[PDB]
Amino acid sequence: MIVFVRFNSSYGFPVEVDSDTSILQLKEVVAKQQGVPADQLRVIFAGKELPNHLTVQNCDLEQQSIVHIVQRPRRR
Repeated sequence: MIVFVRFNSSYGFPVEVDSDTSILQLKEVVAKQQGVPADQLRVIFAGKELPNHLTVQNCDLEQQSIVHIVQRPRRR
């Protein structure tokens, strides 16, 4: 699958994932891109904040889903 990952942007970049990809691994893509620690990131999908240990097969993510990755803490 491709999942789109939107961080501090109007658009999400395409990420090749599979059924075994965890939310944590997904955060680490952004962590490494943006130089933010993964424990300061959160994944929001279709009004659910998804925890680190969930995998793609164990949540509602599917082909071409878009997730919004946000920073916590961050100055509002």
